[PDB]
Amino acid sequence: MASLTEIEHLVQSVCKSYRETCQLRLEDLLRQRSNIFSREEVTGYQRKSMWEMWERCAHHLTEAIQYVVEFAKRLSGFMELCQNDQIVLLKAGAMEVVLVRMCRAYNADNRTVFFEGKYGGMELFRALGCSELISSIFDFSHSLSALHFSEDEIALYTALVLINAHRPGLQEKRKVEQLQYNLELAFHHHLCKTHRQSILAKLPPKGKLRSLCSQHVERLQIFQHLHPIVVQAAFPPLYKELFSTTERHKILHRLLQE
Ligand SMILES: O=C(O)[C@H]1CC[C@H](C(=O)N2CC[C@](c3ccc(C(F)(C(F)(F)F)C(F)(F)F)cc3)(S(=O)(=O)c3ccc(F)cc3)C2)CC1
Repeated sequence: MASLTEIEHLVQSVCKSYRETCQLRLEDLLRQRSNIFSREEVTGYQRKSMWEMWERCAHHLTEAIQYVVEFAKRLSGFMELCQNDQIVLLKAGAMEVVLVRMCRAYNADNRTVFFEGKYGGMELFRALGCSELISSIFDFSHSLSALHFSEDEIALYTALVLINAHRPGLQEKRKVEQLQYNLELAFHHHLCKTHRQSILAKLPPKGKLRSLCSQHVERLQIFQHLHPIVVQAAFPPLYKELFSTTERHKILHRLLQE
């Protein structure tokens, strides 16, 4: 299995799939760095209802997920996996891929993130009532900024975040293991060739991404208790499907069968 040329073709493939499926251009995110929210605009966001902020944030997250599904569809070997495994992998990895992709929209110089047209800090998200989660997200992006990833490095790393053979519920585990192995080789080969093997030890532990997702699900269940009809009426169906709590994932299935 997999010669050196198959691995080199894989590297170019994963990078191509990633470039093609990014919600935003890195070039445009970097140009907008100067475009920072005014204290009036900040006050505006801070004065918005909890449920309005959640609805806006669930919408922007659903947008990002949509592109991650597209990344998975274009990812070499993913469509060869059975529909159960496709759902298992996306249900668990899509948020994690979004969280990794997020660092590109994070400015480490100040401590701002690109949100709804301009750059703003933590204070922008005060109304959500989930300060701990917001702080965890900002630190996570901050720690990734330190590694100074290239677009190819994010491409190869997110491919692995998604193709994780240890996810509970995998039917054809061995099939995911061989796809994981080849993607790990592709990442490692590109790191070797570019003299960037050093970042491997510096990468965040698998426990840090797991906690962010767990926290998100925890905070969402609190919000759903206070405003359950906001969730029923104004939350994206794909968001409810992946986080509310072929079978119970009709939207994800339709997106895959396209
Ligand atoms: O594909 C790409 O090129 C990228 C993918 C990532 C995109 C991005 O930055 N994001 C996708 C939407 C973003 C996003 C991230 C996290 C969450 C939440 F967890 C919580 F709000 F709690 F943080 C929630 F669900 F609970 F509400 C919602 C939505 S956002 O722009 O709405 C944003 C929200 C909060 C931030 F603190 C920073 C940004 C982040 C930018 C474009």
